[PDB]
Amino acid sequence: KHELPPLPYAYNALEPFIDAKTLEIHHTKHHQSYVDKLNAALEKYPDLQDKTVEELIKSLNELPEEIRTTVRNNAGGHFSHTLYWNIMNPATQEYIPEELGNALVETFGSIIAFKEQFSKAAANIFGSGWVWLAADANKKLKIVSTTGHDNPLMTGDAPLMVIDIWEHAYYLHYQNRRPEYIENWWNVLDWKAVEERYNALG
Amino acid sequence: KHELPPLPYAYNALEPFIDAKTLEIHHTKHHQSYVDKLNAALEKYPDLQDKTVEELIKSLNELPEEIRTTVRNNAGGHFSHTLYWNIMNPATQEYIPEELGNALVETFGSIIAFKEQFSKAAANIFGSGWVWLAADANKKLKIVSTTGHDNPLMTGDAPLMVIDIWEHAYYLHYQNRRPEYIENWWNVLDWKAVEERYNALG
Ligand SMILES: [Fe+3]
Ligand SMILES: [Fe+3]
Repeated sequence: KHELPPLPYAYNALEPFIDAKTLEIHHTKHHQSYVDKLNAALEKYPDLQDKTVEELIKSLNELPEEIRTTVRNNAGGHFSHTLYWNIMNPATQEYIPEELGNALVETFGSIIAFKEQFSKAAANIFGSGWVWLAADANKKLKIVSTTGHDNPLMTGDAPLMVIDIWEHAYYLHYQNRRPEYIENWWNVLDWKAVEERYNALG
Repeated sequence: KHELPPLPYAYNALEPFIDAKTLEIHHTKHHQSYVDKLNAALEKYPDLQDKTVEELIKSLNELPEEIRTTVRNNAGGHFSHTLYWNIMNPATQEYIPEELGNALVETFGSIIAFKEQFSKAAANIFGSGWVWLAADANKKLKIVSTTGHDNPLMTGDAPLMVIDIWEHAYYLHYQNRRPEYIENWWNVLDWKAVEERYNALG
């Protein structure tokens, strides 16, 4: 049975960039519910309780039709919120590690250029979705926009970082001012965590 | 140039079912934006500036590809928000007009049965979307769920009423408790307006 991972920090630890109430609801209501709903679907097909969230996402078309959609949405949700919590950290002096910084500069023109493109893709999401940094099988980086809780695992890629652009992520403190939310979010991005995932790809 | 119609009632008029702040922002920021965005997409195409939001939606596939998506989304948005404001009114005593009442009973089992199925479809929306009551060429009724600002004009149907299930519609007062928002919304549904649209279909 999958379980809601605790946040690596307190509900009020990302203030003022993300408000405490949101963080608490975002985790204990929105994320919790993806877990609950994933759990209930897999209970009908227990042989799938032994799969990782990621191998579920990558094998959607082999799951029974009955639950395929629930899983795509809810495993997607669980996975995507898990990454989101884990690549944020209480506001720390920005230091980008060399390996990740160099790759960003090589790919986009500079750090600022990547931030701009990422910010812009996030501003341009229509409806509920996410904006990712992701690597392909060959460690090539791209910025990816997705709808719902779809994600790059589905297109055979390795997610490195992501921002939640569902309105629930920012409405209580920013209402419609999503760009202000995106700009604030950079202050709690944990580059160290992003580096870790990058590095692990070898 | 398309314009933002004013609300048919005060910003505080749907309290406590819909809060004033939401109404202000939902209208002056979110709705305004679909208008502004629609206008900007049409700037290069004076031949299309003469068309109604509805004939734009009906002609998506024939529009220039450059703007097809922006129009779908922003005409969709304009149209859908416009109906939404206009099918709400300050909370009064429920009176459902006979023609509409009879059709609902004939189609669903009873009024309560229709409210249940409608409420349920709205509760089960994944992501950003809307739930509609809609009529076909023959005034047969159905409940339709859509994603984004997609809408039943796209399937050749006549929209009668709709509820906005984007999170911005309800997050400030209900946060994650969408069912509570759905339940409260029935109190300000203007059945007379719904009847009027039904009646017009002959
Ligand atoms: Fe979220
Ligand atoms: Fe809306």
